[PDB]
Amino acid sequence: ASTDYWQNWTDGGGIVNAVNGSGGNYSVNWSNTGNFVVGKGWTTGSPFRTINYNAGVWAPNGNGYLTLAGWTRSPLIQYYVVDSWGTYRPTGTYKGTVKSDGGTYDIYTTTRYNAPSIDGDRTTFTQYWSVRQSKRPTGSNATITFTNHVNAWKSHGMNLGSNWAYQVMATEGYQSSGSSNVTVW
Ligand SMILES: O[C@@H]1[C@@H](O)[C@H](O[C@@H]2CO[C@@H](O[C@@H]3CO[C@@H](O)[C@H](O)[C@H]3O)[C@H](O)[C@H]2O)OC[C@H]1O
Ligand SMILES: O[C@@H]1[C@@H](O)[C@H](O[C@@H]2CO[C@@H](O[C@@H]3CO[C@@H](O)[C@H](O)[C@H]3O)[C@H](O)[C@H]2O)OC[C@H]1O
Ligand SMILES: [Zn+2]
Repeated sequence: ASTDYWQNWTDGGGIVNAVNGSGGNYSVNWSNTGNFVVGKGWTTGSPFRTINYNAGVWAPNGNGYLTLAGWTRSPLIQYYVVDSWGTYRPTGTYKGTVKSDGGTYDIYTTTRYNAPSIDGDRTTFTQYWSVRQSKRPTGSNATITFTNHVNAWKSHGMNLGSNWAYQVMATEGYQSSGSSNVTVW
């Protein structure tokens, strides 16, 4: 299935100029921001989906992630598969590693308290991460075989919720400027 979801959230800090391009294409140009998440993908995430993308521009200046990003409810979990980043490589409680799509990823968990989620301004949730041990080259067609992540996570006690929300290939930033241009299919 083609992408059917456009994610465009900013906490309102700085400038986040997001363009919803044709098909699965988007771009972001941002300046001195708070937190934001922009991307294209699917209204309902699947654990069996292979996400394809091509990041024609990946130019964070400061903290930004180029990442699969999604949520589940029941329970409320946010998840990431981080392929590249800027000045900050996100880490947490180390769980193990997983190999997928030509890369090796570290597996981490973190928890957020009284923080914004898909359920409100001030909620508590767990975050599951696969973070690539080195930045993935950008500019060619790339794949995230998400089932590999889901399976590794499960084997390390990290179960996703039963009610799947959005699933996008995102540009996320915090306290940064930058430019990205990504197509997703
Ligand atoms: O940032 C932009 C890039 O994302 C863009 O890359 C192209 C993205 O689409 C790719 O085409 C897909 C190939 O596989 C098929 O199954 C899909 O249906 C196609 O959408 C194409 O190969 C990439 O070149 O290039 C322009 C950049 O600005
Ligand atoms: O459409 C917008 C919604 O998607 C938005 O919902 C969520 C708001 O909180 C965001 O959560 C943060 C994501 O980035 C992480 O680093 C932080 O730890 C999270 O707090 C979430 O991604 C959004 O989907 O609400 C506003 C709507 O306009
Ligand atoms: Zn393992």
